[PDB]
Amino acid sequence: QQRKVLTLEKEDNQTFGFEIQTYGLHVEMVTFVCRVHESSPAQLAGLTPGDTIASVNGLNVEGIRHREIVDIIKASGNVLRLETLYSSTL
Ligand SMILES: [Cl-]
Repeated sequence: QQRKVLTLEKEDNQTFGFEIQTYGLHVEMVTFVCRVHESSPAQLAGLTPGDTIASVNGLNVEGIRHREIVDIIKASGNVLRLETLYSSTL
């Protein structure tokens, strides 16, 4: 497991440019990044597909349901701080 805190920043008329899904693991909800659009605020901050989002602005989002994490991120405005968890095979 690697861990990295990212800070994403966008303009008002603009999305962060990533998508998430929430998996009910065996139930512990884990939310991870399923897509990141190229050259988006997300990409530039270092966000990568497969990253688990463990925290949003120091809120532990592990165990949180999908709708709440979406609302949390949307409530964050234009600055978003994500603790990511990831690893690579190679
Ligand atoms: Cl949405």
